[PDB]
Amino acid sequence: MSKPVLYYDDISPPVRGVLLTVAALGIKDQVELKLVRLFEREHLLEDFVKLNPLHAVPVLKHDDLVLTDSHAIIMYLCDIFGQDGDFSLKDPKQRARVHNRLCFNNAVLFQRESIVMRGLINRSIVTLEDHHLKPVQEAYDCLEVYLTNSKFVACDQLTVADFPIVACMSTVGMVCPLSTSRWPKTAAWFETMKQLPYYQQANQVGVDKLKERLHAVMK
Amino acid sequence: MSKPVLYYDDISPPVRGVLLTVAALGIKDQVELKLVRLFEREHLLEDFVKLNPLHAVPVLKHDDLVLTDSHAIIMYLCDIFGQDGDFSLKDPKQRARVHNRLCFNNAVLFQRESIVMRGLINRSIVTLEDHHLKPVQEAYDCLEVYLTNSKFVACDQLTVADFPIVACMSTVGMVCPLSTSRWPKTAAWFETMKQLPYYQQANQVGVDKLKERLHAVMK
Ligand SMILES: N[C@@H](CCC(=O)N[C@@H](CS)C(=O)NCC(=O)O)C(=O)O
Ligand SMILES: N[C@@H](CCC(=O)N[C@@H](CS)C(=O)NCC(=O)O)C(=O)O
Ligand SMILES: [Ca+2]
Ligand SMILES: [Ca+2]
Ligand SMILES: [Ca+2]
Ligand SMILES: [Ca+2]
Ligand SMILES: [Ca+2]
Ligand SMILES: [Ca+2]
Repeated sequence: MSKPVLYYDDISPPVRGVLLTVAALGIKDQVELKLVRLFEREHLLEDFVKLNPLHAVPVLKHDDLVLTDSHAIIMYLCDIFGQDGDFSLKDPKQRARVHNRLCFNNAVLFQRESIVMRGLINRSIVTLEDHHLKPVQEAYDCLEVYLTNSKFVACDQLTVADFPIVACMSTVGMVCPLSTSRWPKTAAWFETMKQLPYYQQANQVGVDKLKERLHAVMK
Repeated sequence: MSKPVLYYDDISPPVRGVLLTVAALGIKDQVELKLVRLFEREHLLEDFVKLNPLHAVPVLKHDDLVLTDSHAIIMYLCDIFGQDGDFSLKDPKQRARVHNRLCFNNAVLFQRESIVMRGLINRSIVTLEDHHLKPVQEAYDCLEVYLTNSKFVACDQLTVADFPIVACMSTVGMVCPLSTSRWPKTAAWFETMKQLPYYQQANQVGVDKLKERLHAVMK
């Protein structure tokens, strides 16, 4: 009927969490994309600020519904496209387990990694020291606990909560790489996620673009 | 049958978002409380760290389900206690609208206000300057847009998304008060929230405790 429109830039880990979800749900053909290029300041145009006063990506518009957080976009796409499949959130406890880990990404992992990555990119951080990376390492410690108790981040099956987290892990991993000695379950989970058939197009392309910008700033 | 247990300290805005939700849903007698006192470091005890490696409140345990983010706790309590009432999230678009504003609180308003409040309390900030408060004021600007387009934060009815946001607004308002000239819709919404019959017990008690600690540090 009516197709959701995803406003996006794939250098963003929040955006790539959604792109991974879209591919995993098999709904690439049901979700139209609209590029909003951050480095060219397209997120500050009047139309986009009216759509989202946070002037941030991703945004999903579906009819008159406007969602302005990747984690809300992901749960909504699950509800309307994934009810009868491997990513279903119909059961209340399963939905809460998944939402719990989405909150972990939004409020812990993404918050802490974004501080480091933005600071490096805007040159306010010119040398990474121990204090810069401790909050990220503490988030890795929590993730390692979760992946000791279940095979994937929210339960023993892959869920949509694995996607925002791997989008963040593949971003801050550029500056804070996983040690297999320190975080063995997280390192093995990360390698497993990288083997998903849609990982290259939905996540690695944007990671590669970010890595190029980081190398230039840091040289 | 089996009662959820809420691990809590009401000086915390995330906790008070849940306490407001519990009162609004009429389920105070269905949710057992377990005090975890932050100032006495009870959140660092081995049992609690095993329950939640983030060593933070609130936590909800319901049978074997352990939720470790106020926003996930609130949506879960809606699903299992509020399906047939004024706070229902059964409709997918309504659920997404509410979740969208929960994400705003968790990832924007709470993140920005907590930085300021924690910094004042640990004395790392000894004088509030313009740069300290600009991110909070930008969050107020977004809230004002939301409350121009709907009567409450997520739609024209009160929802559970109003509760985490008012818990934060009543905390950082101590140092960054709302101007009725700058944010008229937000100021009127805030006064309306303060008139809810459960606001005093569920939120003001904890705000009062925090205000006392702030005054002492800042004198
Ligand atoms: N919690 C939000 C975070 C969104 C966000 O911060 N997006 C960034 C890119 S990673 C952005 O568009 N920033 C633009 C700006 O800050 O002006 C989500 O998960 O969608
Ligand atoms: N996103 C979390 C935030 C929880 C949080 O940060 N709680 C604080 C109190 S406001 C805490 O318990 N901090 C203890 C610590 O940082 O060790 C939620 O909404 O539940
Ligand atoms: Ca198309
Ligand atoms: Ca161009
Ligand atoms: Ca225009
Ligand atoms: Ca009781
Ligand atoms: Ca005591
Ligand atoms: Ca013990």
